[PDB]
Amino acid sequence: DPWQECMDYAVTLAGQAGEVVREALKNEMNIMVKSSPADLVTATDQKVEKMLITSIKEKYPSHSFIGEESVAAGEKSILTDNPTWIIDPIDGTTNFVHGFPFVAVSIGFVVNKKMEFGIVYSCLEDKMYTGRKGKGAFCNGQKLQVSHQEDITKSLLVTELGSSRTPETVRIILSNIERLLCLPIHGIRGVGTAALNMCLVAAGAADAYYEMGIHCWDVAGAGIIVTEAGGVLLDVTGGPFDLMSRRVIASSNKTLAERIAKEIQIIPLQRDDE
Amino acid sequence: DPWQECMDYAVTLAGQAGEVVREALKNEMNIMVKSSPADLVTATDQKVEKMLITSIKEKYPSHSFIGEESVAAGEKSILTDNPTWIIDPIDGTTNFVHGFPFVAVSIGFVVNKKMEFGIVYSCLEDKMYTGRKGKGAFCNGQKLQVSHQEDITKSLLVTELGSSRTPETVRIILSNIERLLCLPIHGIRGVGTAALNMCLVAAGAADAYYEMGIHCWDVAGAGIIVTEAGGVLLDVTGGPFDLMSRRVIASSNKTLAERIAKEIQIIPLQRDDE
Ligand SMILES: [Mg+2]
Ligand SMILES: [Mg+2]
Ligand SMILES: [Mg+2]
Ligand SMILES: [Mg+2]
Ligand SMILES: [Mg+2]
Ligand SMILES: [Mg+2]
Repeated sequence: DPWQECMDYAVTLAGQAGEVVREALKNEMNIMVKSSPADLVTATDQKVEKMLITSIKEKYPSHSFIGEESVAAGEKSILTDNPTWIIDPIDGTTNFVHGFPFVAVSIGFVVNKKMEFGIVYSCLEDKMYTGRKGKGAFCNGQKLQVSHQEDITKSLLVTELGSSRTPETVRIILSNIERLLCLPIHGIRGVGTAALNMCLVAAGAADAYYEMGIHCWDVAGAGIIVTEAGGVLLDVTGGPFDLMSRRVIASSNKTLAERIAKEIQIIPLQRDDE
Repeated sequence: DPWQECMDYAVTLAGQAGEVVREALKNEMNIMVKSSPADLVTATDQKVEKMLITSIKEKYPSHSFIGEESVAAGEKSILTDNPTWIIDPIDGTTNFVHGFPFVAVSIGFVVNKKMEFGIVYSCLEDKMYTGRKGKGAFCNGQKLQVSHQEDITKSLLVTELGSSRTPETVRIILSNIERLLCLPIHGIRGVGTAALNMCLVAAGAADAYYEMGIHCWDVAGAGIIVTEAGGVLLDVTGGPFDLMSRRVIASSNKTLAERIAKEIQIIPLQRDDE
């Protein structure tokens, strides 16, 4: 089972990356700015990504890579049918900078443009989330299952305010939150990382997650965990989920997903493939 | 040391209450609503409260009690100088109903209308947060310390959307978030409970917490944990913290607290002592 060997190797690697992250948390940081004042990167993000990609590439030199900080350093963000590793070295950089205890290493493996396996390591909780097509979803060995609430007025939803600080954009995000909150729903949550918000849905701790402004690396590892736990992915348009589209609804079921799509106003964004 | 004997006993009872909450997560729930369609209560909330008060009262029958569900049943919430136990049997009922893993038992002990000790047990995490005036703040025996960021534009703030579903109320809460978000700040977080949001600030995982709409039982146990970890409490008016006012800023430092107070709009609220 070649993909299982890939996965086993990558789980070990994610563990090693999380040790690096924990040690760095206790040292002084170099906090740099990317696309907005709220879009942060540290030297640890960059170091961990280099560690991960150079290791995996050395072992699997014919595979392809899409990494967040690699793309920031000029690599192209193209998804082909070739086995592709989609890496977020630190999902929740802002959390890392503050010691907010939801910081993930995320690794997605994609073949024929379909998610095959995903690894999301919650570094500060020591929780290893895994999933693989046809194999189940787990947290530290415990099988994961989504909840089953088809009534949005009894749902607990998850989302984030995003790194944008452009007033028009922030206004639509908050207007989407206002619309949903007043349907009414039970509440909105978030822990400040897309991967771990999705893992909370996978585990049955909330009913659905949505966000616009994410990238393929934020969601590729957690997407298969959600679906192997029994959930569904959709685009915010109602159509099929598209990994390169910057948009996601990750839901325990289709009824909830389709309803959320109906209430959300779409923001404009640069696709990861343009 | 009389109050230490009170505290040691109450930590044992908090542990017992947390085991009751964890066993209830398993079984069917009776979900009732209180002050709004999103203000939930279960039989477990009511059970735990009665367990706590009957037990503490037998040991300390001259002391006073203020409990969330007792007040909901018609009891008064009068704070006198008499040693007073202020109890939130389950802080985060919505989280409890959904399995969102931040659910707390909160006990505050107040003497001469001053916080003396506080106990906040994170049930699903097995994290016992404690604090006593002149003794320090701890999580499972490890001393807590707030972080030190005096620049709000580099801050991570914590808050919640509230249980109100009244449009005019939700509009101000979201406007306050918009104002803060665009200062700009690094982000807003929350885990869906006042007491655990405050314990995250105590532990240095976020820079400050604010909310309007809370009650004395939401904050009495965590308040002393925040101040013994080196933080400060303030009213949103900039004045001293008032436990019965339905308003709180719990901050690592005074500079951030005062800036938050300057930026947000107050919502009118029925006091706990009116
Ligand atoms: Mg980033
Ligand atoms: Mg990242
Ligand atoms: Mg990310
Ligand atoms: Mg309540
Ligand atoms: Mg409560
Ligand atoms: Mg409460």
